[PDB]
Amino acid sequence: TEFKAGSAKKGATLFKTRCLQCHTVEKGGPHKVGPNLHGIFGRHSGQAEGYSYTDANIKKNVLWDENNMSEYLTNPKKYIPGTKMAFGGMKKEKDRNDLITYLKKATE
Ligand code: HEC
Repeated sequence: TEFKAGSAKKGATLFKTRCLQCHTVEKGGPHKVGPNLHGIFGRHSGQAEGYSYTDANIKKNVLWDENNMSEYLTNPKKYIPGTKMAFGGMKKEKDRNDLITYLKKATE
């Protein structure tokens, strides 16, 4: 309801510049500092196997959807206190609409 589709292309580049240092999105891509994100939409938090999540992420048990994700990306630490995801956040909803739009396509 509060997530509007943006530019997948724009979102692709946001990812490269803000998420690529610690994550992969491809099916068969490895975990790095952060878990590979393929198929994240529809799954709950802390369920990628072979990855050592914090107690926080796990217990938060977030069901990932375009909407939740938006709030998460605004300020991960405020959303999941104790998370070791060291990203400050994405304040512009347009920047977030663009990235989730990319994510929504590339992690499927
Ligand atoms: C390293 C400096 C990171 C950057 C940059 C980004 N993320 Fe990340 N993320 C990182 C870690 C170590 C973890 C695991 C957290 C824990 O507490 O165990 C995460 C987690 C996520 C999640 C949750 C995944 C789950 O399976 O529940 C998501 C949805 C996620 N990361 C997405 C993501 C995006 C889109 C980013 C770019 C804007 C990004 N993160 C940055 C480490 C790092």
